Amino acid sequence: GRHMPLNNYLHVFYYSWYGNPQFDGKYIHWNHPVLEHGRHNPPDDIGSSFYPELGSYSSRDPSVIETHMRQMRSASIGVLALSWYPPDVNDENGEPTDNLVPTILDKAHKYNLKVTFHIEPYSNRDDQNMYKNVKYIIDKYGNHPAFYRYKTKTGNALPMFYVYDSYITKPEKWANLLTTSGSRSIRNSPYDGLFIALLVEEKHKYDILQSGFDGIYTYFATNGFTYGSSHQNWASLKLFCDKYNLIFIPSVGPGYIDTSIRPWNTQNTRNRINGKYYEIGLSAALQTRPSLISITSFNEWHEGTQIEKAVPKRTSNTVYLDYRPHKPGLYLELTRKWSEKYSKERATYA
Ligand code: NI
Repeated sequence: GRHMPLNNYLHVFYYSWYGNPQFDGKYIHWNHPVLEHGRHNPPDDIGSSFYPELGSYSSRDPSVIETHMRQMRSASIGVLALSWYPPDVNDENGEPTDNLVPTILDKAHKYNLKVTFHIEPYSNRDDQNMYKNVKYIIDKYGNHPAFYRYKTKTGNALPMFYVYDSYITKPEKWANLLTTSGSRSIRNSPYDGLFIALLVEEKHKYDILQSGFDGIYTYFATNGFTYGSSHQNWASLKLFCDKYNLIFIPSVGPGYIDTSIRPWNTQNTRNRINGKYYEIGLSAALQTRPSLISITSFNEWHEGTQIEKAVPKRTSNTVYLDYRPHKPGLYLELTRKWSEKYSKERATYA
């Protein structure tokens, strides 16, 4: 772009699992029926610490999706990594979110954005059904003009898959799918792609290599929650990734708070302090000179990691956190500033 340049190397983690009565005949993923002790239910008493400018919205409302794409466009975010479960599983307490992918791709395309996939730890996820599911994703969505591909050092452009909780499956199983020799190898097929493992522990570095993964990411917004999410380890991981031609993708967040659904977890709470926590993380990511940067999150409201517009709100039961004294778009604007800084700086790397 020009006065709105889209950073194609900036990815944001995006969730399509919210529902309300209007569009889904019910409230879905806005509170948690884990607190009977209800007079604590939407649209007023959502479980999230912050309150969305769009209300207790529906991910399938196309005006919502539009708005989301406008907001991501204003942050200069080129790519959303969409949370994905397969359409053939038990997991989702609702209608399968794979149903929305085609709309999300269309709306994404209006605004010149791209969609990549963030594969959730669905039930019995293993190498075998991952093969089926990777095929499904590429067959169904791979030719859509908004489908994301990343250009390798070669020039060869590939689909990307962030695999959340990748450590759950053993390296010998990953290797069946992700090494050339593997019995179910996607290598050199039209199903090939760049698979990015979620690194939690230092130990995982070596497992990840062994497995045949093409990159690593860190996910968690709380600096210090894991070895991977701790900024002080990022230089070291970057070094390791460069040594072995892995794509290092640090994940930066604006803060963290989930005490609504986990009252005991105040240790992992990180106050936003008017954007400074965000800027500290962004800064530490840029310092590694990374090939990509990921943002946790566009709209993970339950973990309090969202950059999506939030508004002040008080009810009889709840006073929500908010972005005062700044505007609901504070994090979109901070993201734009740091995106531009990242475009400029990246153009100078090897
Ligand atoms: Ni313009």
